[PDB]
Amino acid sequence: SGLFITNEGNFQYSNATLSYYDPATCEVENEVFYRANGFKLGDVAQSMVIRDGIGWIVVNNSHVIFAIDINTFKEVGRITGFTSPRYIHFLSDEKAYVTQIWDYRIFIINPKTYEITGYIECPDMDMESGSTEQMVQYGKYVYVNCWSYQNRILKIDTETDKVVDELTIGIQPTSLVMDKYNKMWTITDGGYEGSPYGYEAPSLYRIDAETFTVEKQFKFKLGDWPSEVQLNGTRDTLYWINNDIWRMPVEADRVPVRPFLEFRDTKYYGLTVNPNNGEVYVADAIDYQQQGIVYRYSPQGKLIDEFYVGIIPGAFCWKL
Ligand code: NA
Ligand code: NA
Ligand code: NA
Ligand code: NA
Ligand code: NA
Ligand code: NA
Ligand code: NA
Ligand code: NA
Ligand code: NA
Repeated sequence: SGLFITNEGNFQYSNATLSYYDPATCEVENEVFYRANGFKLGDVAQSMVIRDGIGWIVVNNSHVIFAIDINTFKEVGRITGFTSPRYIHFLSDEKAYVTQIWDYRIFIINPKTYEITGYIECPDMDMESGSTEQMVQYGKYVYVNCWSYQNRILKIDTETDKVVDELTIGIQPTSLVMDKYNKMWTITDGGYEGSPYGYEAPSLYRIDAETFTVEKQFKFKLGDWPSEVQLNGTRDTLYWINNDIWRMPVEADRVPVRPFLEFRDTKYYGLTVNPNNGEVYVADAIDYQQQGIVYRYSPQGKLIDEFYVGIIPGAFCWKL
């Protein structure tokens, strides 16, 4: 088994990289895409998904998704022409969605043929400030958060590839997961000081998937800049970043008083939970300039291992 770490590098400097970690040996290999291919990913490696032996790496500011063999790391294909891609969600072997920033459309692709095959137009959205981000599936529907300069979750009918509903919440929901009770969780970042769109106290929401209604809202503090909801494998413990790493049972009616991992005046930036053994990996960007570090914790918050990765490690992908 193994773990991929994407490193965004510094936006507009083309220093994104890919790392691979073997939890059995506690060994990391850095710059593995370069090592295998003899050229680099580009600018802002954002996310990665594995399906059927192929890893799909989204390079947000290089207009491309690379497909690699998960064992040799060699490029086996790519899809180009994306405005500014974010996340990939597969509906079948021949259809996936690829969300975008700076676009009002979600690209449809055929992963088998490496082609763009359609577009989904989002309502009340333009290229100048458009954003679609993470996706969860609920039956024939996909829910998607709209992050940058947006304040919505959209609901897409995957039969017709159409947006069929929307829910307005606090500004800039960052991320989206679905728990075992078919409740979605999203956490907003609250914008930023001087934003043209807004700056506010951010919130964590629990949203019923069936009825698309907010059930819980936990509001934090003005100045907080949270992100990155994540679930354990059984989808009953939620983790997120808000300075510290926090977690709580998805049945909770109150937020925790003690964090999983205390803030240490660095930059916790990426987060995953091993879906089989519950170990928690925290990617620390440190100061957004130096080489980042990943910290690996037991389910009880004891440090098992830590290892240097690339610059601004932001996402993980499990190879199971
Ligand atoms: Na980069
Ligand atoms: Na979009
Ligand atoms: Na935007
Ligand atoms: Na986006
Ligand atoms: Na907000
Ligand atoms: Na904020
Ligand atoms: Na800025
Ligand atoms: Na997530
Ligand atoms: Na990320």
